Amino acid sequence: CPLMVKVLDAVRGSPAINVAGHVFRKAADDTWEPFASGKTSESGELHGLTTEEEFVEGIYKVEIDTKSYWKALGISPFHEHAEVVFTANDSGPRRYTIAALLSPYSYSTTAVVTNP
Amino acid sequence: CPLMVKVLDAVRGSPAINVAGHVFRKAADDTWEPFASGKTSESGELHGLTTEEEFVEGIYKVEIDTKSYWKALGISPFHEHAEVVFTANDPRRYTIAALLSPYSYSTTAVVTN
Amino acid sequence: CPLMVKVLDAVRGSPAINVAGHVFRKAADDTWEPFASGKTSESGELHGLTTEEEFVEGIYKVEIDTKSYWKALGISPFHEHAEVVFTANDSGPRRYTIAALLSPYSYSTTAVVTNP
Amino acid sequence: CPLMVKVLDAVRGSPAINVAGHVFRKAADDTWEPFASGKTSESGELHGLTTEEEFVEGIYKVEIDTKSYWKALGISPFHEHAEVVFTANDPRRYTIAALLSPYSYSTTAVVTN
Ligand SMILES: [Mg+2]
Ligand SMILES: [Mg+2]
Ligand SMILES: [Mg+2]
Ligand SMILES: [Mg+2]
Repeated sequence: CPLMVKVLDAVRGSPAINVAGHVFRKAADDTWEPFASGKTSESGELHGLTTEEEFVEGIYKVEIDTKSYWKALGISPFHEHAEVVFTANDSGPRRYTIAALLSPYSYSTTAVVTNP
Repeated sequence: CPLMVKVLDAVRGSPAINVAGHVFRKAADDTWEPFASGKTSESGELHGLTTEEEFVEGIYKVEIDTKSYWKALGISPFHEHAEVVFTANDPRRYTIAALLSPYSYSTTAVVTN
Repeated sequence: CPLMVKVLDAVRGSPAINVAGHVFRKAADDTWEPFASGKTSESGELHGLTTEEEFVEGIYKVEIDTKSYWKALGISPFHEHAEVVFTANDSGPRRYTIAALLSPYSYSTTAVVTNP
Repeated sequence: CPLMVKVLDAVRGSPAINVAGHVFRKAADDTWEPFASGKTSESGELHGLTTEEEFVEGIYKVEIDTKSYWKALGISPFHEHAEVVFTANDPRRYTIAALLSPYSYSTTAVVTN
């Protein structure tokens, strides 16, 4: 799949399981249209969000519901979510892994971009 | 000022200077209304964004224009921007720190009294 | 394998390929004894460093030669290396993934620890 | 002072207070010789570690006792400590920033003139 999301929990040293992720694509009228969504697996991965044919050029937003994740663990975190906004496939189709590392008051996000 | 932003450059090991940051407050219709903005200083800071009286409880978004920063340095970046969305909750000072790399960023909140 | 190392390059958005990694284990006389070493693959992973039987309890150090990595890319980085020091298998055998995210003047390291 | 250390806590969103930090300088026989140490302040900083005259070129190691910090908070940590090893190279001020989580840490150098 050309778009995968991987989420890790920096407090427990584990995948972040059952984290909701929502993908949006910017429309011609500048609004965020829903594109795909899912939940992280026991491996912290969100697989199968899209296909090569559907994942056209565009500006995409991945919104990870980190607040609900921490709250279910008893923690009141700082952020409402972690959101990653990027232009995709501008120079041809690529494969994107969005990795997020979560702490209650901090997160990091990194992209690994590869050419199929 | 109850809200400060500090931006660092992980490639050059320096403050990220002249980066635009925009602050928005969520409105009743769930749209983002402009609240404050500025350009980071020589020390990578956005100062004077708001006041105690203005910075009431609510959901705020800080957008840092990282793409224009990397484009100025001649380095191809991944993100359009770095976004930090949080609820302000009543004394608390909020420092939003952002550490920038072309294909990665981290953001941390230091909330003090 | 109970000990894997994964290294990512935050400048290029890619695995960090051909990075040397050296593992040491603290000896009874408090010195760092060599334990294993290797180089990251095209996937940025260092596989096969040890075995379940050999990876006993102890204090381990993973030293990743980040300086040579950046230098070969034309960059003079801040750090001599990234080194991760931890107690392993204190409550029974575990599987450890040491992930490192590299920038010229910054690195992050995270451990994902799982129970087989 | 040409060398400052700042430590932040990513779980509580605060400076990491009362964290011990030790600075070592590599000796000719490749051993680590103690150079300076302290405990972080209320603001998470180690100040006054060295002077311009003392802080000559060489390889330095900063060891932050993160394990004792997390143990004080009652949180099981992964690392024995956070270690930052670097060559000081001739005006430059070095700020070593460390962002701590129980199973993760990041360190960044801000080098300014
Ligand atoms: Mg085109
Ligand atoms: Mg209230
Ligand atoms: Mg025992
Ligand atoms: Mg010289």
